Amino acid sequence: SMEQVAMELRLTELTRLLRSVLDQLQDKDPARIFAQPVSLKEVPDYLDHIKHPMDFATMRKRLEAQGYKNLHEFEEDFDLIIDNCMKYNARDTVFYRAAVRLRDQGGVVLRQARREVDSIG
Repeated sequence: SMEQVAMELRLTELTRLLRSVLDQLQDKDPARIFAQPVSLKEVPDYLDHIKHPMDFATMRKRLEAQGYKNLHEFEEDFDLIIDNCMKYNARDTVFYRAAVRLRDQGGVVLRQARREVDSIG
């Protein structure tokens, strides 16, 4: 059907839009603190503290697998990155502060992304 292709044209172009967005958010973490998942061999109790671990490499796999069916899904993952860190790592750590800054710098990007999603459809 021509109808299913048109939704596939739409998901494809979304994934292209979100690929730009992700690249912008990852530019706001120049330390690459949120680049890969938190190793379990290096932090063995981590999963006792955090229930849904999340990172930029993991969000990228799901993207190229056209796994994000809206911006809300995409936002929830990014917030986990931030929120899981700000639970695990205390106030006076480079890790905590790295998510606080990312969150603040990411909200500019994610504001204009919401306007492009709606406008384009």
